[PDB]
Parts: sequence; structure tokens; C-alpha cells
Amino acid sequence: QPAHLCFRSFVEALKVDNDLVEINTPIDPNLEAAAITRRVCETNDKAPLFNNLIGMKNGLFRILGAPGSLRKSSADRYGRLARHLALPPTASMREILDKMLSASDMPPIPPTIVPTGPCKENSLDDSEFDLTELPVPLIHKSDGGKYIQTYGMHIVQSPDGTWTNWSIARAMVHDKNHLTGLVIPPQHIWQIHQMWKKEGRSDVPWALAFGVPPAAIMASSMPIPDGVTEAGYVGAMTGSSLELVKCDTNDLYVPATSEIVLEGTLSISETGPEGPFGEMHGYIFPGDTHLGAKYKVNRITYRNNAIMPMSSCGRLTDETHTMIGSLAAAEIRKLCQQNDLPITDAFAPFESQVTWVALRVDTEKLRAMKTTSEGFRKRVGDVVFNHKAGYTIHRLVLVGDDIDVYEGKDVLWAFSTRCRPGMDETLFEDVRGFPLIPYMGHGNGPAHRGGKVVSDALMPTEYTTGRNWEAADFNQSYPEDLKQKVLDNWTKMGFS
Amino acid sequence: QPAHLCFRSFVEALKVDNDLVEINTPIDPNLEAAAITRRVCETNDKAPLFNNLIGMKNGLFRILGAPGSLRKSSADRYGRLARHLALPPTASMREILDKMLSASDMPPIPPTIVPTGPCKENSLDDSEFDLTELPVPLIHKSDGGKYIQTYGMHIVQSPDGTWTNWSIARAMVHDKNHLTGLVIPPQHIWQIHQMWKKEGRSDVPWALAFGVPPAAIMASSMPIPDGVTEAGYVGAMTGSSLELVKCDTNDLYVPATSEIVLEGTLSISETGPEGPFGEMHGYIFPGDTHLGAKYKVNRITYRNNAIMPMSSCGRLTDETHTMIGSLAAAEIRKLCQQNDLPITDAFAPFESQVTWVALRVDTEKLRAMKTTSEGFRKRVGDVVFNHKAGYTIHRLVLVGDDIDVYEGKDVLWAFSTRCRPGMDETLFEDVRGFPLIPYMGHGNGPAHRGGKVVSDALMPTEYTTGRNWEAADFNQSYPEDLKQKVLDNWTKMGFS
Ligand SMILES: Cc1cc2c3c(c1C)C(C)(C)CC=[N+]3c1c([nH]c(=O)[nH]c1=O)N2C[C@H](O)[C@H](O)[C@H](O)COP(=O)(O)O
Ligand SMILES: Cc1cc2c3c(c1C)C(C)(C)CC=[N+]3c1c([nH]c(=O)[nH]c1=O)N2C[C@H](O)[C@H](O)[C@H](O)COP(=O)(O)O
Ligand SMILES: C=Cc1ccc(O)c(OC)c1
Ligand SMILES: C=Cc1ccc(O)c(OC)c1
Ligand SMILES: C=Cc1ccc(O)c(OC)c1
Ligand SMILES: C=Cc1ccc(O)c(OC)c1
Ligand SMILES: [K+]
Ligand SMILES: [K+]
Ligand SMILES: [K+]
Ligand SMILES: [K+]
Ligand SMILES: [Mn+2]
Ligand SMILES: [Mn+2]
Repeated sequence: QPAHLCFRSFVEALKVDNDLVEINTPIDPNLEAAAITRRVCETNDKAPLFNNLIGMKNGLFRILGAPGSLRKSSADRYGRLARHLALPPTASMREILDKMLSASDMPPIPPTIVPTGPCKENSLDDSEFDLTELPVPLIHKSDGGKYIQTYGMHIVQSPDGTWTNWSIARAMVHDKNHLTGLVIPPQHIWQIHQMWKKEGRSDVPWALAFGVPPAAIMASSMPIPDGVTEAGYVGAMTGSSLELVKCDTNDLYVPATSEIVLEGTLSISETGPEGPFGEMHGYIFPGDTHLGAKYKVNRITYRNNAIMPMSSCGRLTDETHTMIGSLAAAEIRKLCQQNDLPITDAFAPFESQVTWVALRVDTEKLRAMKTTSEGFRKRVGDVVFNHKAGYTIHRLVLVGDDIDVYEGKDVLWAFSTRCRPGMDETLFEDVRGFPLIPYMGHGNGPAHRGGKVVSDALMPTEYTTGRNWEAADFNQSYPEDLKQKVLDNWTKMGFS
Repeated sequence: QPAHLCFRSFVEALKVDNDLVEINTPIDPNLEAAAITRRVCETNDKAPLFNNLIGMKNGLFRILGAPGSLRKSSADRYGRLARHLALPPTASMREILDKMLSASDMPPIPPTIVPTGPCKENSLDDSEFDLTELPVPLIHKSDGGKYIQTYGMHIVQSPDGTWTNWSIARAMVHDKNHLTGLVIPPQHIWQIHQMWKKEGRSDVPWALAFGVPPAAIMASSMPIPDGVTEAGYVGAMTGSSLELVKCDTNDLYVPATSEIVLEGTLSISETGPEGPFGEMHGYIFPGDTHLGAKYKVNRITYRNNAIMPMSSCGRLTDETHTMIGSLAAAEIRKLCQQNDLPITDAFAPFESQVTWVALRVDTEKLRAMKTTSEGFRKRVGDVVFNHKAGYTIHRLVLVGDDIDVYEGKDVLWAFSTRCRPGMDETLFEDVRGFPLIPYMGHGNGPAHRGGKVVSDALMPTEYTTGRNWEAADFNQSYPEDLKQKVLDNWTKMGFS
């Protein structure tokens, strides 16, 4: 099966790409696997495949770290993400994001039910497994539990059956047959959970599938609209109907080639201790445990020689930057355009810890609007900060056509030089805030409200008559013929 | 003579360091010299020495570009600056800045008058030179003149004789015997000029010396206090009295080994067209010419085979970043400490286009102050933004002890994650602003007032009981023995 449709094939692809290190000697899931993966992510090294994990038994499990992290070279920097999507390994971020958005103006392609698949090769009933006995990793030394779930897909369905959501939300082992995790607004797992809670009759049927089709884990990480079934979006994106098999103990459907599947329920009444966890912004607050959602596991099914993907998240650069930030930016770009805003491109700079999004403006269209900075900033911020796709983002930076938003150096240059602090900014205190940013949940103000800003790095004439400067750089401050002469004589003269 | 005391020896040092490219074929001062230098600065390449400049005659002049720019390797990144100061080429920014501050608690060492020096080897009187005939460079294609003065030292003295100031301020050729340039508040050349204007009796005696002792051009670029004669500060810093010779046509004193010396007057009454110029923030606004100060040149003296240093300034990284920003940061650090603020380190991130300064706080001392963010931010901003050393800086970022302010990635991480927009910031609208930043002089508000901010990236407990997190990074999230094992097995396992 193709790499984008089958996680086991994706691992093969990374090998072929010389983007995998297989470690066949014993590695401890207590910190060691995650420490190696952390170093990989901080250095953009090859993805680690831990084939000999201390405590692996009943055939559960090997670990792949850094599945969505960056490669060292500029030419294939985003190659691991490209391999989730059937794209060439040299694909740009713009091409990746365009692929992820493509299904938003296509009919869904619903999944196809098949009678079995690799994920049924082995099973353990509720007398046979113990989650505390599996080689679940301790990812950061101060974590409040062993985080089994960092790169699987939670599957829940609305009570009426009309929306089945696929998403990534963290979860850790509670005891032999339960997990605790985050289920928080405005996320779709929360929205669905609230539907079940209001009905009040039963716990939520649930499954958690690890090592799903790579195209599916990408949509799982993206804030596509409310009420949209990810399976149909991924079908449209890939041009093919995804093959799903029914769970054994409930009527949910999981990808046929899933590495590992947990079946059970998400409680509408029970909670348990969850966290702390070393998170996307680069921090852990030791001891900050709070009550989280509680999951009961009834059954495990899995492939022969199952592989568990793992994100060792924190400081730059890992899946929480490359996927959470970029995919939110993509959805924001679309949102803006659908609201008649002249936004061509959006990206969450990694340098901002993916807390900013830079919005590139078609300034010809802006000029025709005959507006001002104050008005335009307010409009943009009301659209984005009142929408779920804006949830994680606390600063929007508006830039004109000369800036490549996918280049952090250029966004930083424009922000620092074109946006006057205070005057060229609008603060938003009555919007939903993202509590995981330290200055929110551990800060001086309300954890869940405010702390957002639109920073206008458009210069005045960009609203009126057009750009009135040239950059003082090699590109813009010298005529073409001179530039080319310099380049052509560069190494002759003695330069590198 | 040592490299730090003699510009001709400094050029030799760069050669020996394999940090110089000598170009002996003809190079045009109309854009070509500056284009090559621009590319050098954008790539951190070796400094260019143009030995065969089209239009060089009466022995005037060769050009050295990029005298204070960065080298490619991390180990000697600041080596060119180190060579201005007798420091090892691996010197850190902290050691450079400490050397530049060292004279601030030493007695001055006044200069020594000597009867002649290399700068007297040749002369041209006012019937023999024509500034329009010299190979003065056109540095950026849209510049409003040929900027002769980008790395020389203006020398002016108070009417009472008690303060002689050395500083860099730009100037361009007006006609055969005049320059125009910037003379603006709160700069010391302006302060002195105002003294002469109030006396109202004569033009200001002036000299402009190019290719001065490297230690002298560094102090020329630093905002040491009002009323302090740079020659005595540089004497103290270097531990030696600088050797000066009297001008021929006035009673000012210039470094004995100066490459080129202009003698004349700065008018107290006349102005002429000046600019535009491709400036430190990365911009030129074509056509933005304004009236500037006017200089009359009466005499030129110069060394055999004179070399003119040139800054081809603009986008990162050149002398306007490495020297203006870092040296202002140094002076700010001292200022803060002298005002009883618990600041250990300061640096202007290059990523901010040197418009920010990050201030590292001794948080043990902060805790003893039993204060709050609001109070502390106001205190810091009142001290810095009301002082000349703060003039160029529009954002101060307060960070705790874990952050290395000389590492832009780390400052950006702390700013983005620890400072809540609005709430954790104090805006300053009634302070002097820096008009050359585009969002000031070409922005939406007053060019000369306001637009400043203190951004507090201290977390709440840093004021009270101490840091309450660990980073989610390899360094902080894993025990020492594990880290060392990982490192020791890194290349064995198959990583880079
Ligand atoms: C890629 C990715 C996405 C994480 C994530 C991680 C990764 C690796 C982790 C597992 C390492 C740690 C935590 N994360 C959470 C998370 N969203 C959330 O609500 N809680 C989480 O705990 N997300 C983001 C969530 O997937 C996106 O916001 C989706 O838009 C959610 O899908 P939905 O729109 O269908 O709700
Ligand atoms: C290194 C450096 C410093 C420039 C500078 C440049 C460089 C290369 C240029 C030449 C390429 C272009 C312009 N610059 C000006 C300038 N200060 C100023 O008032 N006007 C200028 O035009 N400075 C900064 C000025 O040197 C510092 O602010 C000093 O503190 C001034 O000395 P003072 O404190 O004695 O006034
Ligand atoms: C290396 C790329 C690549 C792409 C898709 C595949 O299915 C694959 O299988 C080994 C490899
Ligand atoms: C906890 C992580 C996290 C990540 C992204 C989200 O959109 C989110 O919404 C509650 C939560
Ligand atoms: C290479 C360093 C260096 C340092 C000081 C000198 O005077 C010098 O003369 C050639 C060279
Ligand atoms: C024009 C440049 C410039 C650079 C630094 C300064 O402190 C300054 O004060 C007026 C001016
Ligand atoms: K999703
Ligand atoms: K602006
Ligand atoms: K000075
Ligand atoms: K703060
Ligand atoms: Mn969804
Ligand atoms: Mn001075």
C-alpha cells in the first residue's frame, strides 16, 4: 500500500529516503527513547526506529520517534511531511498546505468498509492486557504519567451518527485499563463529548488508533470545520476512499492498517489526575496535575510487530510546531479569504514558538478597499480570533507582498521595522485564549481569555498609493546587470 | 604599530587572519564596490580590499569594505571586532562589550601630541582637490549622493575647549569643497554644534579622519557619557595614550596614523540637500531628500596609498548592527546598574534589526525588591528611554537568568512565551523616538516621539519565590547520566 495510506509503508519510505536510524539494541522507554528523539528534533536528524524496546512483550511494541519533524537540508526540509501526502520530498510548505486545504472545495469521498485488515492480526481482551505493563514511554523527566498517546487518532462520533471526528489529543496511562487526557474546548473531541453528556445516557463509544494512514494523522491535526468527518476529507484529498474495519467491541470504524487500536469508552462522569506534560511551547511546570477526562480500555488489537509513533515534544522543532502551527495557519488563510479579506498566504513562524501567524496581504486589493490600519486590523482580528482555527494563535502579523511568510527572518524583519508598538496594534481581551502558553495559564491574567493582538506591519502607503521604498539589500539596491556580474565573478575574486 | 592602534596594521591583521580578499583589478566606486561589500555582509564572507578603484588619483584612494562585519564560523564570529581591541579572535560578545565598558571606571589617559605622522605624507590645498573628482562610492542605487563618510570619525570641540568629541555620523559630497550630513539630537556632534550656534560668532572648527585607530572608531560608535572626551576613554581602555598630530588649518588634533584627513568647518548657518541613504534598518525611501548640516573642506592630508573604510549598510549584518546596536546595549547595561537595577547583561538582537534590547535580570536580586511587573517595567523604561543611550531602542525585553541574551533564538523564545501582549507590557509615548525606523519617520505617528515599549518576559514566580518550570528540551528534561550516555552513543547508533 502507498506510504500516505499505510503507516508501515511510511516507515519503509523513511528508510529508503535515508531518513531513518534503526536501533536494534535494547532502549529504555523510561526517558531514553524520548531523550534520543528530543535530540533528533533539536538537530533535525533522521527519525529513530526503536526495534528493541525494554518491556516489549505480547508483541507490543516498537516505537518510531519524530514522525513529522524536520530534515537537515533546506532542499528537503519538509520531506517527512511530504511523505504523509504522496508529495515529492522537495515540496514547499505552500504546496503542503495547499494539499491539506484542497479537500475544502471538493465533495467528501466516504470511507469503504472492509471485513478485516492488519490491525486484526492480534488481540488482547480485558483479562489479557495491562496498560501499566506495556513499554509506554516516560517522555520528559517531570511528566505526571507515561504518555502512550502522542501521535494516535482519537475516534468519536456524535450521538446522532452524522459526524465522526478524528483528532490528536494527549493521553497518559492511569491504571491497567484506563487513560486520562485532555478534552478541552473548543476542540471537536470536547464538542462531541458535550453532546453525549447532555444526552446523559451513556459513556462515549471511543477508539484510539496508533500508526494510522499518514494522510489521516495530518487531517487529525488540522482544524477543519465543525461537523466535517475527517475520513471523507482525507478521502477527497487523496482521491481515494479510505478502507476501515469495524471495532470488535463497538460500532466505530478504524483504519484497516492501524498499528495498534484501543477500543473502549470516554466517560461522561469520571475524571482522573492528568499531567503535567512537557508541551509545545517548550515548558513543563512540575507538579501541575489537574483532573482530566478518563477513558476505559476494553480491548487492544494490533499488527504483528506493531510500531507506536511518538512525539517527544517541547522546544523547536517537532510535530507540535510543524503540524499544529502550520495546519492552523492553513485553515486561517482559507477563513480569511472566505471572509473577503485579501490574504494570499499564512504561516506560524517557528521562531514565535508557533504563537504568531504572519498573514501576507494582496496590497492591490487592499488599496481598492480604501480603508485604514485601525479598521483593517480590527476586521482581521474579529474574523480570526473569534474562530476555532485561531485558538492557538495570540499574535497576527499583517505583512505586504514583498514578504515571504514562510521565511521567519523576513517576518521578523517586517514586524520589527514596520509595526509601531501600540499605535499599529489592536489588543483583543474578549476572545478565547490558549491556556497552554505559559504567559496565559501560568501568567498574570485570566488563563482562558484575552492576551491577543493584531500587529500591522503594513506601511502607510500600502493602503493608499503603493510601496514607497526599496530594500537596502543586494537584491533591491543594485541593478540586475551589476548583480549578475558580481555573482559571476564571486569565486574568481576569492569569495565563497 | 599594533592593529588596534593603527588602521594600516589592522588591514594586515585581517590578511593574516585569512579574513581579507584583495581585489587588484579595476572596480567601479559607482555601485560595484558597495554591491560586492553588501554581498559580503549578507553572507558573512571575508572583508574586501579594493586596491584598484576606477577614478583613484592624486593617490586617493583604495577602499576596505565590511570592516566591522561578521565572520562565517561560530568560533570566531566576532573576530573582526576583536581585532579592533587587541582581543583574541574567539572573543565573545560579552568580552567585547566588557572591554568597551572597562574605561568607564578608570581615570582617562589623555592623548600625546607628536609633531608628525603618516597622515601628513601627502596634502592637497583648496586649489588642488575636488571632492567630486575623487572615487567616492555610490553605495545604494537610490542614494541621494556619494557617501564619502560611512566609517570615519568626526572631531569637534566645545567652544570652551573642555570636551572634544569623536563620533560617526554619515555625510555625502555636496560639491567640490563641501559635504552635507546628519547632525541631529541627541547626538554629541549636535550638542556641540548647538553650543557654537548659541555663541553665534563662527562656524565650528572640524576635522573628519578616515582609517583611524580601530579602538578609536569603536568608541566613536558608542554612546559614552555627555562631556567625556573619547580620546581619553580610548586611552584608558587600551592602557596607552593615543598619539595625535595637529591639523594644518585649525587647532584640532587627529590620530597620527589616520589614512585620510579632511580639515574645515561645520556651518552654524548653512544647510544643503542630504539623503536619502540606505540605512541600518534595511530601507531606502527614494526621493526623500531633506536639508542637512553643511561642512566646508579646506584641506586634505593623507597617507601614501591611503585606504578609505566603507560600510555598505542595510539588511543584516553590518557595522550598523554589530556596532551601533551592541555598543548601545553595553551602555544601557551600565546605565541600568548605575540606577540600582538588577541587570547582568544586555544585547540588541540582530533579528530585531537592533531595535530591541534584551535585559537579563538577576532574579535573586529582583525577588529581594518585593516588587511587581507593572512597577519594575515602568522603572526600567523611565531610566532607559529618558537617556541618550536608549535613543535607538524601541523595545526592551526583560528576561530571567536562564536566558542568554546574546542568543537571539533564546530571546525570541522567551518573548513569545513569557510576555502576554498588552498586560505584560508598558507603552511609552512621551519619550524621544528614533525617526530612522520606518514605522517612526515613515509611519502613522509622530516621527520623533513615542512608539516605545517595555515587554516583561519574566514569569510571575520570578518576582516572588523563584522559577517554577523546567524547559522541555534535551538539556533540562533528562538526567545528566542519560544525556551523557546519549551523546556518547550518538554516532555509534547512526546519527550525525
Ligand atoms: C500534532 C499534535 C496535535 C496536538 C497535540 C500533539 C500533537 C503531536 C501532542 C499529543 C504531542 C500533544 C498534545 N496535542 C493536543 C492537541 N490538541 C488538543 O486538544 N489537546 C492535545 O493535547 N493537538 C492539536 C489538535 O490535534 C488540533 O488542534 C486539531 O485541530 C484537533 O482536531 P479537531 O479540529 O478535529 O478538534
Ligand atoms: C557605526 C556607525 C554608527 C552610526 C552610523 C553609521 C555607522 C557605520 C553609518 C555611517 C553607516 C551611517 C550612519 N550612522 C550615524 C550614526 N549616528 C548618527 O547620528 N548619524 C549617523 O548618520 N551612527 C551612530 C553614532 O555613531 C552613535 O550613536 C554614537 O553613539 C555617536 O557618538 P556620540 O555618542 O559621541 O554622539
Ligand atoms: C521513498 C518514497 C516512498 C514513497 C512511497 C512509498 O510507498 C514508498 O515505499 C517504500 C517509498
Ligand atoms: C493541549 C494542546 C492543544 C493544542 C492545540 C489546541 O487547539 C488545543 O485546543 C484546546 C489544545
Ligand atoms: C592577526 C592578528 C594580528 C594582531 C595584531 C597585529 O598588529 C597584527 O599585525 C599583522 C596581526
Ligand atoms: C542616523 C543614524 C543614527 C544612528 C544612531 C543614532 O543614535 C542616531 O541619533 C540621532 C542616528
Ligand atoms: K482534525
Ligand atoms: K504599520
Ligand atoms: K562616541
Ligand atoms: K510576563
Ligand atoms: Mn474535526
Ligand atoms: Mn561622545
